[PDB]
Amino acid sequence: WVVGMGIVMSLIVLAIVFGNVLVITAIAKFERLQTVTNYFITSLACADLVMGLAVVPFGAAHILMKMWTFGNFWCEFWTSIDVLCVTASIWTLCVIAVDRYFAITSPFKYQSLLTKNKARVIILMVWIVSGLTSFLPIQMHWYRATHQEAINCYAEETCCDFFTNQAYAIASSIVSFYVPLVIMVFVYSRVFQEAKRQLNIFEMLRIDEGLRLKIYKDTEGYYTIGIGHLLTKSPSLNAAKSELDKAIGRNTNGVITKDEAEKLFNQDVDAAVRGILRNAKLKPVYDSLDAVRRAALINMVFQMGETGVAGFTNSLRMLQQKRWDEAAVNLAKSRWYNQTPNRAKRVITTFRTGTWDAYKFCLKEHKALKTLGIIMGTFTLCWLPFFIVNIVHVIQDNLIRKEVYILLNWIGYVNSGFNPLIYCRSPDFRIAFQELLCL
Ligand SMILES: CC(C)CCC[C@@H](C)[C@H]1CC[C@H]2[C@H]3CC=C4C[C@@H](O)CC[C@]4(C)[C@H]3CC[C@]12C
Ligand SMILES: CC(C)CCC[C@@H](C)[C@H]1CC[C@H]2[C@H]3CC=C4C[C@@H](O)CC[C@]4(C)[C@H]3CC[C@]12C
Ligand SMILES: CCCCCCCC/C=C/CCCCCCCC(=O)OC[C@@H](O)CO
Ligand SMILES: CCCCCCCC/C=C\CCCCCCCC(=O)OC[C@@H](O)CO
Ligand SMILES: Cc1ccc(OC[C@@H](O)[C@H](C)NC(C)C)c2c1CCC2
Repeated sequence: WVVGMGIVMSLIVLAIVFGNVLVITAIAKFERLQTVTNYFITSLACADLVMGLAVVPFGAAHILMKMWTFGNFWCEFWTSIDVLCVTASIWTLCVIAVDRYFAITSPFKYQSLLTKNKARVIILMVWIVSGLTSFLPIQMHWYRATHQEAINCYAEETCCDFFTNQAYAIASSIVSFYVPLVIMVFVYSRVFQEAKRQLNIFEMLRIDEGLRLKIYKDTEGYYTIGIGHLLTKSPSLNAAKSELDKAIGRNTNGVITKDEAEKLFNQDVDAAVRGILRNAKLKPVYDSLDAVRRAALINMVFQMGETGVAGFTNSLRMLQQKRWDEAAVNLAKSRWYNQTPNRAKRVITTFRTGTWDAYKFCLKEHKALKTLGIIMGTFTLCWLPFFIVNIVHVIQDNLIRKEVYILLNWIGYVNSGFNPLIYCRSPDFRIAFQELLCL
């Protein structure tokens, strides 16, 4: 039996040390990844590497030998490192949560206000103040119980069980774990409530149309560029480049920069907007509508044009009478729905509900924020049960088996391995692991 547990614990160390050295490396080697956010991810990663190299392995021998075969000085140091890694890991997570907040309520949506050099200072501090609070109590012995079982364990060098007093237990938990946890969950629930709130026409058309900086063919077969900017219906590729160079104002050779796709895009959206106000059949509907349904209208006119969207004679009349569901059935009865299936579905849903729900997590910068959520969410699942139990042991010390304590603690330990897997959501990371691994 015990041989079976050794493999598990051995396998587990390897994954933490493989997985995280890989994350640290990626970020260290590929400029594309050197960002404020991924600098904190490095801070997390290291926490886990120290967890995997210096904590988990000795925890593992502790169990199987049923004793502490490593001496007093280490035991003390081993426990202070253990605390350090969890303390630093929640505070980093919390600090990411606050960074993404200030980033998303700025007009530089999605970018950190922090510069790189400031990113490093925060991290140093988070580690120093984590370090002092994690090492001092343990070394200065402020953590020590005064009952017979505990004073006996402190003397025995083969004994290294985590006996502490309750003023240490409750204080440290709160300042080290509950405080930053509660702020993380609270602040980062607001980051989602903002991603959704600040969805607008531009991001919606960005999700629906995508982005291509070369010349390509839409489903009709016509020549398009940018965020769905149409150039010419004629099947002549030079006619495409003819209109492009015209539309930009330079020699282009069938290729354009992002600071030109965006300024074409903003003329196409203004074009669509002026079309709705110019056209008699559309204008009166558009004024009845709220901001979110108005976006759904502009989307349509982007795709078909004023003429075409005016043709939906029934659907428009209903929309104006706020009869959302009926009119959503008409728009399903359309050449439009048939040709482009998904785009239609998402647009109609917006008319239907008056909410951005169909574009939940569709934008790339929002998928980036979901991934960040999971890293947080998973910490909370993996460590919280243990930290509640550590606190329900202080109110009635006769209530939870040491076998339960060790299990729940090791769920903590096993959380260090999950962050790297979760990063294989990001393409930026998925490619970085690949070059590194030599796949
Ligand atoms: C294992 C125990 C005893 C000691 C480990 C703590 C120290 C040495 C480690 C853990 C995390 C580390 C790093 C985390 C990320 C940044 C990013 C980089 O661009 C500057 C270095 C910097 C700021 C590091 C500073 C040193 C650091 C704080
Ligand atoms: C007691 C045991 C577990 C020791 C563990 C120490 C390891 C994990 C620490 C000590 C110093 C650390 C860091 C030193 C400088 C930074 C610069 C940064 O931009 C990339 C990561 C990098 C290079 C870190 C990698 C992890 C690191 C090497
Ligand atoms: C449990 C199953 C999961 C897998 C466990 C496998 C075994 C453990 C590996 C040891 C850690 C160190 C290995 C990580 C080093 C990778 C990076 C490096 O080799 O990349 C070089 C680069 O400069 C080129 O582009
Ligand atoms: C990859 C992460 C780290 C891996 C590192 C693994 C090192 C150990 C090697 C195998 C067993 C050694 C041989 C066993 C020799 C004596 C066994 C003894 O009888 O064990 C008593 C005890 O376990 C009763 O409770
Ligand atoms: C601030 C803090 C940080 C981490 C904590 O537990 C980590 C857990 O691996 C413990 C150390 N392992 C024992 C079995 C030794 C705890 C605190 C407060 C007390 C419990």
